[PDB]
Amino acid sequence: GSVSKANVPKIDVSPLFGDDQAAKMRVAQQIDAASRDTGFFYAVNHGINVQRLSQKTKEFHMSITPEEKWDLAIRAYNKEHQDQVRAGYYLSIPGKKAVESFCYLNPNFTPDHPRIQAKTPTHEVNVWPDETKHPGFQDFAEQYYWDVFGLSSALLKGYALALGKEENFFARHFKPDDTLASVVLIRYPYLDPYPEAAIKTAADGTKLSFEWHEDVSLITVLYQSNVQNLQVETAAGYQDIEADDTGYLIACGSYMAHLTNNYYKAPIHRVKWVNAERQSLPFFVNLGYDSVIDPFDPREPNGKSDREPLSYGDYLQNGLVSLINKNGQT
Ligand SMILES: CC(C)[C@@H](NC(=O)[C@H](CS)NC(=O)CCC[C@H](N)C(=O)O)C(=O)O
Ligand SMILES: [Fe+3]
Repeated sequence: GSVSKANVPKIDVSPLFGDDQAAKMRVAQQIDAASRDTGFFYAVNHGINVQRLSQKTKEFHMSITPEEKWDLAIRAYNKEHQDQVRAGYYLSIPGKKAVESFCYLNPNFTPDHPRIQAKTPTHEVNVWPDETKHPGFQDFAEQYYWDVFGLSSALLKGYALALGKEENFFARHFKPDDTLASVVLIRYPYLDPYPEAAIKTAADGTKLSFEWHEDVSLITVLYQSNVQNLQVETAAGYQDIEADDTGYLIACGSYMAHLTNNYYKAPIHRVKWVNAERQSLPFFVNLGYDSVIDPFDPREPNGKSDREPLSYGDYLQNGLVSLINKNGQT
């Protein structure tokens, strides 16, 4: 009853920022190979200062007070905030729930933005702590949104080429003026004693902090500190994903699986319980509310797929609710 380790290749993605088309195809091949195996790879040579990301996130997590958390809380924790379904603070519950997080959306979502004016679901105006109590936090967080947006746009070029498409096949739908992408700054704390109520037990006996799921995204671009915790499901059981706090862990979400007829699966994964202070900082690569990509099937000579096109806004709204229903309010 031992646990094997997943093959998670490290892919130099730097050619995807350049104009060497053959080098980009060689990256795309590596993305294809990983996407057809266990679905995860580490993007290296990504150009983002992840040390600064981790340090600024830690300063925020470790200095925000319970008062500030109520003031930023999403609707699930504060009935006064009916407009915050996505963006805001996700409180821990001492003795019951260890995890806590802060989620923010496209900074271009302002009261002027037409989707906010129209009150379209999944669109919200970000909430932020007091600048003098958290100096430079909002500036860092907004800058990081566009830093990882740029990396994500390059990765989407790699995925498009990997599937035999022109490099903008996905990226053309990934735009700063309407992207529903989100950043979540998750704190997993060290706790002694650790609350038993915050630990789940999987069917195979493994103690978990978060149960199996597929990501609600096109792709997910994830930075985690150096504490091993993630597992990917394979036909022969769950395998450990090695940690690497210098790179980004990349995987497809269920929207990619939908449009490729599962040719690129959304890998099922879960979070092992580990009693260690650590960070989990995902960027969910979401398209626009009206974005639609025609499904295709790489396995078939003509690429035909009879799967219906799915509007991304419908997918996102339904998917986020379903993930809460199935795996709990985070
Ligand atoms: C690394 C992940 C597995 C992380 N969990 C997560 O990020 C989980 C599963 S992918 N994701 C979510 O709950 C979706 C949050 C969506 C966000 N509020 C939004 O409005 O866009 C963890 O560490 O728990
Ligand atoms: Fe996930």
